[PDB]
Amino acid sequence: VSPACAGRFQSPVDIRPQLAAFSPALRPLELLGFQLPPLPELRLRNNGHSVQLTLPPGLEMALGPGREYRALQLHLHWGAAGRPGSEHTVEGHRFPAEIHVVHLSTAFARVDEALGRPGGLAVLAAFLEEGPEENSAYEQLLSRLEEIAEEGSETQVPGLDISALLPSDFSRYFQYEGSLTTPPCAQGVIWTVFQQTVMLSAKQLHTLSDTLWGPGDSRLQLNFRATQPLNGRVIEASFP
Amino acid sequence: VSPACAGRFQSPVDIRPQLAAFSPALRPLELLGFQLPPLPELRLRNNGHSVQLTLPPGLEMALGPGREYRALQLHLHWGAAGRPGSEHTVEGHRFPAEIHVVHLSTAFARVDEALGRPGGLAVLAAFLEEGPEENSAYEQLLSRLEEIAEEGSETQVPGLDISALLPSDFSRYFQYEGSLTTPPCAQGVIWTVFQQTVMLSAKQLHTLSDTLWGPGDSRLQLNFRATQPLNGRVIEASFP
Ligand SMILES: COC(=O)c1ccc(SCCc2ccccc2)c(S(N)(=O)=O)c1
Ligand SMILES: COC(=O)c1ccc(SCCc2ccccc2)c(S(N)(=O)=O)c1
Ligand SMILES: [Zn+2]
Ligand SMILES: [Zn+2]
Repeated sequence: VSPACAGRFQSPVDIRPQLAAFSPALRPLELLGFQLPPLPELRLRNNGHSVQLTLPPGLEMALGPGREYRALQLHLHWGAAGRPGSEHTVEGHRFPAEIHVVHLSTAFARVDEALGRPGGLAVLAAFLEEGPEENSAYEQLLSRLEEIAEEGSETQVPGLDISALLPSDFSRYFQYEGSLTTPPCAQGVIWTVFQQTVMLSAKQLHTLSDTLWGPGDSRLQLNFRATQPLNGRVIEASFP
Repeated sequence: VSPACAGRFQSPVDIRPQLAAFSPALRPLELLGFQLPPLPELRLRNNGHSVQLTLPPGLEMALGPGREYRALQLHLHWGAAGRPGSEHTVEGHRFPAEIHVVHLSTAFARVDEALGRPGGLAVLAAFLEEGPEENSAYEQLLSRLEEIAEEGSETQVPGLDISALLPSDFSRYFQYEGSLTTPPCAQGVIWTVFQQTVMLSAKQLHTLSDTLWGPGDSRLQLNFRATQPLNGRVIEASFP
């Protein structure tokens, strides 16, 4: 029963853009090394809570000058047939799905030293919505979900352009301080939520929500935490 | 002799208010437990680089919701007769002196763990200027310098209200991330520089700069580092 999961400053949150603070010090995010060669392959796992892709060393992310991170992994949150499952909401709207790319501050060698430390971990988050076309970067992961239908299963996938899983607009985002959304829910996590969304086909969103199985003989669906109150935190925005 | 002194994100810096970014998310500083009783006494020490007062446990400081610190020590930077010695400057203007109250994040149990980690240490900085009245708060410290004029000397002083050494409006400050201004010049220090100043008499300012002796047979004077480039860092302001 991680006591951190009862902290005052938890994630995810409902983003109310009218209450967000415009902060012009929030510059465009910068990503280096995200365009991977096909080999070595990466490991894609059904962990019973999400599908998680382990990322290789060398993916560097900066929130700004002096604010440097390395990417660890990415995973997804999703709903069910006719039910949205983003973690974050905007003005109470929940989107079909959400991607999280979790990073470690370059000041720490291990996750366990960064847990609960200010700015020790940073998450990049983007909503997934339905578009008309099959998203080619997503297809490389989604086309392998059948291989990992079973809880605790994994498979290897070719490296891909990891930045193609995210929006092209890196300028416009909300940022706030919060927590991991799974035990141990440690605080001090810098959350960056893109304004622009990513487009998947209806078929892709259905593959995501209908393929994977979780604890027991239950479908892995609706794997989002309820929104947590801001409790006086102010969400910042990189635009007015 | 410490290559970190040549890092990219060093302190101090020149503040250019018109180029600061206003972020309404920067709330008034909260400083609790700073009104110390006369007992126990505190160590005041000439360390040959500054005069330093050791602070007891219980001085709690927050830069924002869930971003808490405990004060460790305070020290000063000053010039010489008719020469200002602040560390920060404002549009190129050097103030007569500067006070620094150094704090440790509650997320770290030791200073050595915090050095080089983002937001591990936070310093509150205020400019000291010349005014016509004698300053009662500062007198408690200045009146005791004669006793510690020898490099390496120390004395015990009565408890004092540390918060009385600071400016009037805790809602009005600049903020950026930089470094210690002495070796090891570690990065990831959050600097908060009050917009308003504190006034000492000309006599008090003279007492500060003229009583203490440093390494060799030289005066302890002009104990400030040269200003360092922002290198892309944007200074934030808590007010438009
Ligand atoms: C239902 O969602 C998940 O399965 C999930 C898994 C991991 C993580 S991050 C953990 C980083 C970590 C922590 C401890 C040890 C080693 C790695 C998150 S999140 N949304 O970013 O908080 C969700
Ligand atoms: C010439 O100036 C100084 O004497 C001076 C001394 C200490 C400090 S902070 C040290 C924090 C610390 C470091 C290591 C171990 C334990 C405490 C600073 S400053 N201006 O805050 O960078 C100036
Ligand atoms: Zn997540
Ligand atoms: Zn100092």
